[PDB]
Amino acid sequence: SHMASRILLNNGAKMPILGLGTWKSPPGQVTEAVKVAIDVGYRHIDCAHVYQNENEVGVAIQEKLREQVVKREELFIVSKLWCTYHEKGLVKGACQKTLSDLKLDYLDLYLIHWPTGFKPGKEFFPLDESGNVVPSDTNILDTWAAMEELVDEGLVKAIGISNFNHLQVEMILNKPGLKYKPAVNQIECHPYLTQEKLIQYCQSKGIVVTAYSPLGSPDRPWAKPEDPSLLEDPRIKAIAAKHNKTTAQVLIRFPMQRNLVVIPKSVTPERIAENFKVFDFELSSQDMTTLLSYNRNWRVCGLLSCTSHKDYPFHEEF
Ligand SMILES: NC(=O)c1ccc[n+]([C@@H]2O[C@H](COP(=O)([O-])OP(=O)(O)OC[C@H]3O[C@@H](n4cnc5c(N)ncnc54)[C@H](OP(=O)(O)O)[C@@H]3O)[C@@H](O)[C@H]2O)c1
Repeated sequence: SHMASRILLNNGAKMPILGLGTWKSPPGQVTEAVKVAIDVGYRHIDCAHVYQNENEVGVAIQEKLREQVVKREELFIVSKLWCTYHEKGLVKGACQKTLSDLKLDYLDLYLIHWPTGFKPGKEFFPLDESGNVVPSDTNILDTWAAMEELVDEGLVKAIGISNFNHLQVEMILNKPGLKYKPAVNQIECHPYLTQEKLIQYCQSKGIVVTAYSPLGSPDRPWAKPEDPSLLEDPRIKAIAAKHNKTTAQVLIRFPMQRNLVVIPKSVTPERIAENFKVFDFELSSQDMTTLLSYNRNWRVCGLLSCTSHKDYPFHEEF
């Protein structure tokens, strides 16, 4: 369908363009979700410590390696450093906890989950008595140097960023003494948040973009009935019908044809399989431009408790 399965990163490794998301996947369902995903062809799993389910994801990965369904070199496992671990002295241990939970001896890609650092401690969103999230004084550049050390210690094959705006990406690219460029910027992207400006910037610098919440995250905890719904949008349903595909399949193919990686989440076996069957059809340029036209700058993930943080990413236009 004029679509290779992997994209070349600026560390020389290849990354599968379709992966399985795991945010909100219940711990009692995610082991089977990941097992099914690997069985039906997925080779990329998107994880994070803050999702609280890496142990269970790891059970699935380990079982499929033990069964010899896949080899480790064929898998591309991604995780993310949470905001309460941006300190120099905490990054390695945070990575190692993720490795130990996923039962891996390296990650293919490790991302700074958000540009905002928070006060270390047990709470993922540490609060002051008035409800503000308590920042860390550690900046993007020192956290990046700590990520570079993980490459040099063999814990991770690639490092990258997530939810960084273009000026924050530029700050790393301009970092004095930069050793490794970010390989990936993982950002929200779908027809209601099309991200043309940030995508063009990242791609022009050789940074691969991964699109998260490609279906509009209908299970996001803060969903409201009046919010727009990609899966129910009749205009998108019409494009899907024309191609004899589901709306979800169109929503997954869309970023693929923009040279993006995409990570739809499901714990439903039939949908996991459905969502992978997107290498057998092509959207026209006209379809692509039509889908782009639906942009309304609508965000699933606004990190709304952190809008005063000095490194909050979404005040900038892009
Ligand atoms: N870097 C970040 O800050 C960040 C932020 C958000 C997301 N992410 C990553 O991106 C992943 C994907 O985003 P997301 O979880 O927000 O949402 P999403 O992938 O846009 O949507 C997931 C929802 O769609 C449903 N669904 C999946 N396939 C479907 C299909 N074929 N037909 C109908 N409904 C379908 C799922 O239901 P069932 O599971 O019940 O089948 C679930 O409710 C996350 O899981 C996470 O890995 C990263």
